[PDB]
Order: sequence, then structure tokens, then C-alpha cells
Amino acid sequence: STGSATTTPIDSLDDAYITPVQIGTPAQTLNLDFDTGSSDLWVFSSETTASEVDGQTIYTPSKSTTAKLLSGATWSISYGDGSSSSGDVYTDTVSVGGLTVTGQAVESAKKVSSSFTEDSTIDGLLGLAFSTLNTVSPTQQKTFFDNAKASLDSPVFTADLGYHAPGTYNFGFIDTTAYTGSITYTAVSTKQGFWEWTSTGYAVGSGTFKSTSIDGIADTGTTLLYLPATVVSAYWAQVSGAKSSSSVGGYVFPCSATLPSFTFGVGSARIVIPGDYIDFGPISTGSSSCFGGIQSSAGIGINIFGDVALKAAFVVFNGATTPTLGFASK
Repeated sequence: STGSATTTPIDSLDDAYITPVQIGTPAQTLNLDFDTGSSDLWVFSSETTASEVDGQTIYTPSKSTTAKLLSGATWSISYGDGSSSSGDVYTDTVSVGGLTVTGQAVESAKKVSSSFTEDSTIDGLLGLAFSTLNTVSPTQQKTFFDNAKASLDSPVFTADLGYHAPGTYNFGFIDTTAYTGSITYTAVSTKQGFWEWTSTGYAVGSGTFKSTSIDGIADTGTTLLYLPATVVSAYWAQVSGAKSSSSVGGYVFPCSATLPSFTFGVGSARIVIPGDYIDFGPISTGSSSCFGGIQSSAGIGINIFGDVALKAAFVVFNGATTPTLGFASK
């Protein structure tokens, strides 16, 4: 089997992407944030504290003939940005782009943090990291991909995120028309439960490539590119007037700037992030200070190849017995 679904930016900045997901019988379609940095599929629901719902579409398990309470199971997750959610668990039928999993754990939120409430466009998350990170207790549950894997034509999914435009998540096949040149594959460590890999270096604009190992995660659920302070300083040094602002919470730059590109290495291959992808616009409405899309990972504890990086590539998440990651230009 295969599946193919379009993923759409939630706003003009590409802060996140939503993908429609069918849950239950008859189908209830929710728009979920596919997150290769976590491993829970959770939804706003009829059980979510009413004051914490503001415009989201909810899953109502009592209206699904295939929903079953997973007795005794609870979940609770905290994300890198400080947001969180928790609740109980149902199993139900879940379909993505024509690919159907029966008995998928659907984690129903009883509580969500303010960041989730305040984002009316995201109805939940669909985790695509390794199932070892799943938070359901006392019986850990599998991700949608893990459950689908054996049925897929090939044990892979691909992320093809757009810049200020829709893109695609495919399951079970590699669309050879969706990228240019060849896909370069690189080793993955699953030791931390992430799609963790090592970039071979970077360049800023038309500058020379610096060969240096950068360990990080491919994370569709993180907006920006978070890299070591040395790398980030070298980038922003090429933008007149750019500075790190502790009050704002990262590097800012004059909105009048033309940003240089940023290249990262994948083996001997190179992925080029155009400068415009690194512009996250005014820090507040009407400001002439703009927020940068490359930020320091110092004190995150890990480097994160988030959407800024991934949307410059066609990315293969290869879930074979020994997982790997592939990157192509597009």
C-alpha cells in the first residue's frame, strides 16, 4: 500500500504545516501537524477542557463506531518549545492520503497548553519519530508509520515541504518526479528516538564550504534551523545590522536586508537554503526588525534541522531495519 497527502503552511511565515487526517467511522477529518521529532498522535477532542478549545476541529470518539477506549492508558507530553498536552487514549481507524491503519492509538487531549489553544489551525500532532519516544503509559504505543510499515510497498515516508506553498507527505514510495538529481543517503542513530544524523558541514552565501560534523535531528515539527553558536554567528556576520537580541530571544536583522543563502552538507552532497527561507518577518506588527530563521542551538542540547532546512530538500525517512535519511535538491 501507499498514501499521499498534501501538507499546507498554517500561515504566511510557514510556522508549521497541517495535513488532513481521517479518524474514525464515519471519518472525522482533523488537520494535524506531522512531527518527525515526536511519537504521539494526539488530537483536540470532545474531552478537551472547554476553555482550552478555541476554533480547533475536535475528535469525538463516541461518534465513531470503530473507536475503543484503551483502558487505563494515559499520556502526557512536553515539547521543546515549552508547550504540552495530556489525556487518555482510544484506538481507532486512521487514514492518511488513502493509507489506512486500523487499531491506531489516538491520544485524546483532556488538557492542552496555551500555545495549542491559541493556534486554531492545528487540531493535533501526528508523530513520526521512533516509537520508543511514545508517551502512553503503562503500555507504550506505536506511531502511525510504525503500524503501517509492514503493509507499505517500501518502508519509507517522504517529506516535501513547500516554501510559502503546499507540499506533500508520501508513505510507501519515493516519487522520482519530485526532486532533481540524486538522493544522497546518510546514516541515522535512533539512540535518542529521533531521526538523528550528521551533516558534513556548511557554507554561508557564496563562501567556501567548511567541512565539520554537525550532529542533529530532522524535525518537521520545528519551524527553524537550530545550529551551533559558531555556525550561526558566521551566518549572521554576513548580514549588516544583524545581532542577537536577548530581549527578543534570538538573532534579528534589519527587514531591509537581503539575506544570504545557507548550504548544509549531506555526505558529499549539498543542500542550499535560499536566503528568503531564512526571513521570518517583523518581530511584531509594523517593526523594521525581522526575526531570523537560523538560530543557536546552545542550551537546547541538540541541533535541529527544522522546516527552514527541510523545505529546501526532498527528504526520505527510510524506516528499513537499519534506518537512514535521504536528501535531494528539488
